[PDB]
Amino acid sequence: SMVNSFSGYLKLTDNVYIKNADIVEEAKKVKPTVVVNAADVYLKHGGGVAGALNKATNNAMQVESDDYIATNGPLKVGGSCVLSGHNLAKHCLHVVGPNVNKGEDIQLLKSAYENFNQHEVLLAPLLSAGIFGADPIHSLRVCVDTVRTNVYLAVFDKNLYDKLVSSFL
Ligand SMILES: Nc1ncnc2c1ncn2[C@@H]1O[C@H](COP(=O)(O)OP(=O)(O)OC[C@H]2O[C@H](O)[C@H](O)[C@@H]2O)[C@@H](O)[C@H]1O
Repeated sequence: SMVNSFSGYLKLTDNVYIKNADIVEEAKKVKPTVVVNAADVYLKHGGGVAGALNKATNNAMQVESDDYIATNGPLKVGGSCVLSGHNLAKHCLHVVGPNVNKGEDIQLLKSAYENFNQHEVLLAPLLSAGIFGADPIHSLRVCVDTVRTNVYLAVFDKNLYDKLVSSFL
């Protein structure tokens, strides 16, 4: 059931682990079965996790995503799709957290994290915690209280990581 080479993760719960790391570098090191992208409904991979993952695939993720949207239309807020992980992972699970900065319901963050339960092991970011404007501690708490499968969270920002791991969740 895949034993992966995740290294240097702090344990949060039975099934959630966390590390101060760039998700791109973790994916290159581990080559997991599933890397999660913090996507938008249009799969336009501009910045943050999505832009960094896409750049590391030499834009192949974006080209594949454009074909996905042309065939299927936008994802739902809280929804997901499974696409290739290209050189980074077997699969990329593109998951859309709510864009709280655009008035989308923060409750949809739970629906977003539920997608993780369809996969035994994931390398993932904190959904909605960047430009989508959700409180990062809240995103972590929802993750812990929603995901039952094994999730390795990569937190790029050191100061944020230090705050998250010293917080009650
Ligand atoms: N390379 C990285 N590795 C790990 N964590 C990262 C990295 N880059 C950012 N983070 C953290 O990952 C967390 C999420 O930040 P975000 O990636 O903005 O995702 P969202 O769900 O809020 O916004 C999605 C939009 O952003 C994109 O443009 C998409 O195309 C969408 O339009 C934050 O804590 C970041 O510090």
